[PDB]
Amino acid sequence: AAYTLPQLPYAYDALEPHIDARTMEIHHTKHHQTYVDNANKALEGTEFADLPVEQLIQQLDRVPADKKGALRNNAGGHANHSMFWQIMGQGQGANQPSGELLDAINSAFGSFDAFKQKFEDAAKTRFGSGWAWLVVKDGKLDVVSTANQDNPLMGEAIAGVSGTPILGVDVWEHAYYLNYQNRRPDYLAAFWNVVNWDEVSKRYAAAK
Amino acid sequence: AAYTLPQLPYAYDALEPHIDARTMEIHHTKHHQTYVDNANKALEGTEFADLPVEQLIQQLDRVPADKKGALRNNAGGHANHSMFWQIMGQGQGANQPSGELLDAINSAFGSFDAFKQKFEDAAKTRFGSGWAWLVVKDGKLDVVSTANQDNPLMGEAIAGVSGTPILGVDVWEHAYYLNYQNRRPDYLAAFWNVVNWDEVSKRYAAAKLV
Ligand SMILES: [Mn+2]
Ligand SMILES: [Mn+2]
Repeated sequence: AAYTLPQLPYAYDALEPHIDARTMEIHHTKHHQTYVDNANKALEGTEFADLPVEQLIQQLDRVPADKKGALRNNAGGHANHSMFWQIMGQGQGANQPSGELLDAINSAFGSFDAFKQKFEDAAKTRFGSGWAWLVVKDGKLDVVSTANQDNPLMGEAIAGVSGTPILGVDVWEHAYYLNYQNRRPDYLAAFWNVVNWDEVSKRYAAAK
Repeated sequence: AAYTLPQLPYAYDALEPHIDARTMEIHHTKHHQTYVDNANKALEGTEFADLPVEQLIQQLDRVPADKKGALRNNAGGHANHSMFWQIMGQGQGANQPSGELLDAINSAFGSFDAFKQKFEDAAKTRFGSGWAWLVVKDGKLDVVSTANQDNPLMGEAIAGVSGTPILGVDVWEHAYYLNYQNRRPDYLAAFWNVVNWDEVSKRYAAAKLV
């Protein structure tokens, strides 16, 4: 079918203690796997099966109406997670961006420290399941969030927000409950340790 | 302030193995506590602080607009969880209802087994955080679900569904991840073991009053 589960760029325990191996394993091999399987089933009937996922989710307006929900959720699931594994890494940096990106950040947010707050807040104040994102939007950076597996690539009409994600954090409870339980903020603070800013800079460039 | 955290009807470990003690504890003393605290902060400015929570959530259309979301989420949170603790119990029944309620269930769903499937599916197919409910609606029972801390008492306009809940299961991942991780269906199947059907009957009776 269209989609398969990407292999991770690192081992299930590469991100310890920030994220636990068990969680990485379940998250990847079950949660992501299902988004993939279920998207594949949706794409069954359709003209859309050979599209790149990140293209597919920009065309939910074009797909069969009675598939739209299923694809939004599961194609969304797949796109969101495929990104997430790639913007994390072992042994990064204290870790921060530099270059064109650090400059972008400074202009849009004031500083990296300021950006980190604005990001953590979008993430904290996201109620129920969702994601928080750093997007490029008209060449300028902004921070935003989405419900469930919604992505800014799906446009304002569908996701409530818009822009191109270059960084995202899963704040579905499955992403952090085993290690941090209710302590979402503890999870968010640990996150910064494992961001791969090389990859995020990589995408700043593209998205420009 | 308006609200406080209710005490549970049973010990944190009363529902083992179906739900683990640690989860009950965090679920009650953190998750619910926050819904209570946050609701109290919202109610601060307002004419609505002395309402019963289950009345308050039926008047979100009446409250200040800029408080509406905070209250839907947090008063919702508080109402949902206050109910949830009360419809579970230790050492129930194989556990099932009887009386006026078993009849009601038979007429609306065909049988208890059938009802359990309809309920398990509403719960399973609920995407992201939310709840599954057994509601009374025009005297007839139905099964429905809601996003996040939405409750059918908020009406169709806000919750997407309507009716009076007499049973609900939390399918926020916080409710089951420690014990079941991704296995929501395993969680749902265990739940039937700790339903208190006496309390659910009790509500059927009340909710029948128009
Ligand atoms: Mn996830
Ligand atoms: Mn809960």
